[PDB]
Amino acid sequence: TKQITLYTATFSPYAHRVRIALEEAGAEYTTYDVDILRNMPDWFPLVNPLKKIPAMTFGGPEVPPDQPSPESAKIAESLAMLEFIADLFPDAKLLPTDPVLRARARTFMALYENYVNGQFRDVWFLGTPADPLLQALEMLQGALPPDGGFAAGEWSIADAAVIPFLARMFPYLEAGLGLYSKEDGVKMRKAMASERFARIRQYVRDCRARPSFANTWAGDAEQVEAAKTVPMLRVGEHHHH
Amino acid sequence: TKQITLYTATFSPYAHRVRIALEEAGAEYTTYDVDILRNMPDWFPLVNPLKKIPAMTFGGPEVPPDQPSPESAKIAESLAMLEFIADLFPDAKLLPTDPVLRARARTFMALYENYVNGQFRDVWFLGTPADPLLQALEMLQGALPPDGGFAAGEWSIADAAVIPFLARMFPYLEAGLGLYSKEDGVKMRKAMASERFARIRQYVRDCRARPSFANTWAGDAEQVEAAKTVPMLRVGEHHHH
Ligand SMILES: N[C@@H](CCC(=O)N[C@@H](CS)C(=O)NCC(=O)O)C(=O)O
Ligand SMILES: N[C@@H](CCC(=O)N[C@@H](CS)C(=O)NCC(=O)O)C(=O)O
Ligand SMILES: [Ca+2]
Ligand SMILES: [Fe+3]
Ligand SMILES: [Fe+3]
Repeated sequence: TKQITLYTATFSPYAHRVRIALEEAGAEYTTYDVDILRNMPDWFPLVNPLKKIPAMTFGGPEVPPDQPSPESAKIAESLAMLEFIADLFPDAKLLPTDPVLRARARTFMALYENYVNGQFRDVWFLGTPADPLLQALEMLQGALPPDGGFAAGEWSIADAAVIPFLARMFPYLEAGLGLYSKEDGVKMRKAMASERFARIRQYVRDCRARPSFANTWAGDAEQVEAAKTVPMLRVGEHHHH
Repeated sequence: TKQITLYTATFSPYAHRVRIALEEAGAEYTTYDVDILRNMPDWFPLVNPLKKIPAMTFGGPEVPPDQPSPESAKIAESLAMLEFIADLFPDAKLLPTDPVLRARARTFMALYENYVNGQFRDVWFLGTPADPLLQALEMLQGALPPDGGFAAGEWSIADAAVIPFLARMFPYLEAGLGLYSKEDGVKMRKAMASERFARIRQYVRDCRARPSFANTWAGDAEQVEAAKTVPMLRVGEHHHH
C-alpha cells in the first residue's frame, strides 16, 4: 500500500527499466518527469543525492513529487529498483522461483551491465569503434535460450533491464543519432539486420510486444526526438578511427 | 546435495567476493585455482566462455574440477553468484528480509560497481589522478549507516561484494603496487588515514574481523605477492602526471 514515486525522463533507458518492471508488477505508482540534464530542480538532491534519473521514493505521507518528504525511503540505482519491485510484488513472479533460473536472470543483467552497456555509451556518446559493441551484443545474444523465450525462460526483470537499450538501438541508428562515424553507422545497421543477429531481433520483438513496453514507450519517432534533447548527443559531431 | 565448485585465484577480488559469501552461507564447496591471466587451461572455456574468474559449476556428477561435466550448470559473474548463494541458503540470511533493507544492499553493490570500481581501475592500472577515486570512496562511505554496522545494517552479500576491493587497497598502497606515482600514493595513504575516511576504516575493520574474511585471505603480504603476478599491475612501473 506504501506509495511509489518514480522520477523519470522519456529519453532515459535507466528509468525505462523501472517503468517496465512496475507495469509487469501491476503496481500503483506515480511518475514525475525531471529535466535532469538541462535544468535540475533545486529539490531533486533530496530524492537522489547522486543527482541521477531514475530516483524512487517509497512510503512516507502522500505528497506532491516536487515536495518530497524526508520520511520516504530514497532508493537509487535502476537495477536495485528492479530487485526491489520483485521483492515488493512476489505474486507477480518478476523473477523465477528456481535458484538456477534466477541466476540466469542475474547473470544476464551482469553481462549486459558489465560488457554491453559501456560499449553502447562509448559508441554513442564518444564515437568509439563499433566492432567491440557488436562483439558484446553477440556475446549477450549467446546467453539467450536458443529456441525463443526471455533471458531466464519466462519474462523476468532481466528483460526489463536490457530491452530499453536494445529497443533504442534500432531507431537511433536509423535516425543517425550518435557520435560514431558514417562507416560504423553502416556497419552497425548491416550487422543488426544480418543473420548473425536474428536471435536478438526476435528477443527485441518479443519484449516490445508486451504491454509493459507499449505502455512505457513514446513511439520510435517520439523517443528519437527525446534523445535529441540530450546535450552529449552533439548534432554534427563525429569521431573517426 | 548439489555440488558447488568455484574456480578461483588468490589475487582476484571478484573471486574473493564469492568465497566470502560461501563461507557466510555455511556451504559445502570446492575451490580450484586457475592461472587465468598467464596460463589458462584449454578446458576453462567449458566452465566460462568469457574466460574470466570466478566461474562456478553447480550440480552434475562429482568430477575433478579440471574435467568439468556438461551436466553441471555453469554460472558466470560474481554478483550473480552472490545472489545465487543467498537463494540457495535462505536460512543463512545473506540478505535482509525487509524489502527496503534489501534495496539498501542492492544499491550499495550498484554504487560500488558503477562508480567506485572503475576509479580503482583508472588509478591502479593507468595511474590517473587519485582525487576522483577519493571522491567516489567518500560517496560510497556516505551510503553506510554513519553510527556503525554493515551496508544494509546486518551483514549481507553487499559486504561480500565490496570488502575484497577495499581490503586490497591498504596493503597495495603500502607496497606501492599500481601505476600511480609515489606522490599520489602518499596522498591516498594520508587521505585513507585521515578523519575524512574514519567511517570506511571502521567498515573495513568490521568486515575483516569476520571469519569469512580470515578464512579467505592469504594475509596482507601474501596477497601483495599474488597481486604482483597480475600483468596489468605492472610491478615496478609508475606513471607520472
Ligand atoms: N547507474 C544508474 C545510471 C543512471 C544514469 O546515469 N542516469 C542519467 C540519465 S539516462 C542521469 O541521470 N544522468 C545525470 C548525471 O549523471 O548527472 C542507474 O542504473 O540508475
Ligand atoms: N564482471 C566479472 C569480472 C571478473 C573479472 O574480471 N575477473 C578477472 C580476474 S580479477 C579475469 O578473469 N580477467 C581475465 C579477462 O578479463 O580476460 C565478475 O564480476 O565476475
Ligand atoms: Ca548459448
Ligand atoms: Fe542517459
Ligand atoms: Fe583482476
